[PDB]
Amino acid sequence: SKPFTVPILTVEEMTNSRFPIPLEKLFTGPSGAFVVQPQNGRCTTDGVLLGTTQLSPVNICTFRGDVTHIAGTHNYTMNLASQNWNNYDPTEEIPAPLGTPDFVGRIQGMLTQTTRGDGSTRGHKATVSTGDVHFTPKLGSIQFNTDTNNDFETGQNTKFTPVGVVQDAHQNEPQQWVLPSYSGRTGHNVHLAPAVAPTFPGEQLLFFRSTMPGCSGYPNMNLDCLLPQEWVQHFYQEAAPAQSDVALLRFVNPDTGRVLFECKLHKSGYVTVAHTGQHDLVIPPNGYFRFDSWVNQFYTLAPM
Amino acid sequence: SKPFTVPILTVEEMTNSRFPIPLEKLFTGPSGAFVVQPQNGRCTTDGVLLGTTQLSPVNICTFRGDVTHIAGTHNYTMNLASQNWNNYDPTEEIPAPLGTPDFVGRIQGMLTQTTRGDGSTRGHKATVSTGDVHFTPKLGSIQFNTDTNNDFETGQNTKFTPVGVVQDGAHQNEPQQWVLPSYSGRTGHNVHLAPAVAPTFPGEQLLFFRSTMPGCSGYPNMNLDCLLPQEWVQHFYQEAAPAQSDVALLRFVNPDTGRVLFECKLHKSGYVTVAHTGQHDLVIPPNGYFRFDSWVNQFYTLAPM
Ligand SMILES: C[C@@H]1O[C@@H](O[C@@H]2[C@@H](O[C@H]3O[C@H](CO)[C@H](O)[C@H](O)[C@H]3O)[C@@H](O)[C@@H](CO)O[C@@H]2O)[C@@H](O)[C@H](O)[C@@H]1O
Ligand SMILES: C[C@@H]1O[C@@H](O[C@@H]2[C@@H](O[C@H]3O[C@H](CO)[C@H](O)[C@H](O)[C@H]3O)[C@@H](O)[C@@H](CO)O[C@@H]2O)[C@@H](O)[C@H](O)[C@@H]1O
Repeated sequence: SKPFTVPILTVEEMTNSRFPIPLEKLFTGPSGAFVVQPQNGRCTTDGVLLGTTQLSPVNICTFRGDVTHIAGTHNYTMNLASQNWNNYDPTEEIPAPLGTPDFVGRIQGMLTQTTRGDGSTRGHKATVSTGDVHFTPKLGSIQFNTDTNNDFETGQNTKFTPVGVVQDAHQNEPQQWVLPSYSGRTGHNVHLAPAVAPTFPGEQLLFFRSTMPGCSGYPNMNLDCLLPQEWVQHFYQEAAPAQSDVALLRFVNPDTGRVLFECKLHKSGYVTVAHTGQHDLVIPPNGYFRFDSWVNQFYTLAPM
Repeated sequence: SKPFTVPILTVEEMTNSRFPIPLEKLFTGPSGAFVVQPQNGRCTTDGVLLGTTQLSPVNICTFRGDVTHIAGTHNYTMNLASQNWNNYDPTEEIPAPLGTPDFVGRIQGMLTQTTRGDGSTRGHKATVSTGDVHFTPKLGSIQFNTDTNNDFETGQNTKFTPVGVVQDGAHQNEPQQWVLPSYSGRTGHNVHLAPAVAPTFPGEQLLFFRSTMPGCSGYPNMNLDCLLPQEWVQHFYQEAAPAQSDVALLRFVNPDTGRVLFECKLHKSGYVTVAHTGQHDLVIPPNGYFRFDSWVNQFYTLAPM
């Protein structure tokens, strides 16, 4: 039976699975005051993708499709295509197109477009507000606010590349743990990856944390994912069968050979540590995770 | 001795190692008429990174540092930090900071900045022209043209996120993906490059992993070919499997029929060749993937592609 493994990449060598930016650090904190239900970076240890999770680190929070100008505004409606430009299908049993942002906030980036005939191209700063009434990606359309009211053409391939977040009380947006309504006010979310929470006394989620670029105002730029994108890619390929519900990982300093801490990688795809309170883990930059064994549901971790 | 493998990700499931975008297809063509010497997406099969290649798919063509306004213009000088905000050391024997663009062209994206003190933020459209005299990343500084003349502060962490390429003149004449920038500008010559690559077996051509860069203005050449998917770079770096010869034979397989579409040579020094003459967009099943089959000697003749 094929042995389970995690990548030996260090934290700084890996990518956030909820936004296309590098991981910076490990963070643990209490999460009782909210619902932890991200839809990107969701994958089982035996390699089944969940929620809106797809395999590309650079297609996260991107959109593709065609655009139509909204008269008398600087806004454009995008009718979504799939990430490979064929028709988008709302009957596929996912919450939204794969890689759709999984938090409420205003994401700024650029809309770019190519005219098929002559290869002319154009690019404009654009912002999508995932909390607004027009954010209905599951229905196949979303709205952008842009810096132009006339440059974009109809019936031409258009891409949104995310860059960062904006805010207009400080750090009151984005809300990284609030899911958008993928069908807007017209419906409720469907086929979600489940909420996650520690269930063992003294345990907290371990988050893989990045700082999103801010493009305006005073945004909350903290972004926590449950699994590095490289781990999603790894499990997807390996598809190693899980021999219990909990994989024991040791975080190791490869120079000293010493274990810094141990943690539980849950089969359904998230990590817990034995700690209480908010804490930025102190780790050597060469540190990495090592799978050591499958353990039962009642395994007591050495305290972090 | 640890068995060599390549990832089983399909072409469309992988990332270009020369720009932060998905792979779209496989392309082969003659390359005798130019120098194929990209510096990103360069890695040996036993996992040694070469040129400016680093591990992050999202740090390719990104820059980090602090900026200074150039008075009376919309331009800024960036003093480069390393990708983890450490000092960049120009005496390090690499061509340029890891992830530096390895083509001459105008790259458009956004410059973003956070004021440490109060967490105030700002973001502006910006372009870096890697062929310009002020593009000297090996010296630790580059220049951006931006949409602002006053918003960016000094002494604050500033990041450039690449989006696409622009062209300014003859159509599709820029960027020039096979022309390396002069990393030290007019002040010095490029050093410590990953070697130029070329087929050395009769009837062989390089196999390219191809993407289409977003275009942001004008009529750019948006074709971007890399020698290795970023996921292969990551895979070899981790595995560090010893090469048992200079050439690994790969078969590209249709996992449904189990049938081989073509075979190719993955050279130990990190690039792929196929037996074909002429420009050709490979036609492949979307679920097709590469499979390492054996190390072969220097005299192995590939089946025609
Ligand atoms: C906190 C503040 O965020 C950003 O400023 C925006 C404003 O952006 C506009 O004005 C600013 C400064 O006046 C700047 O000229 C920018 O190019 C321009 O778009 C504006 O959107 C208001 C809304 O009324 O919100 C903020 O004040 C940023 O530019 C600043 O540097 C600063 O971080
Ligand atoms: C081929 C052309 O490329 C882009 O236009 C640019 C120009 O961009 C400027 O003008 C356009 C109006 O066409 C637009 O207002 C844009 O915001 C502005 O920056 C300009 O850079 C010239 C240089 O002289 O080159 C191109 O004409 C694109 O916007 C067009 O749609 C078209 O594809």
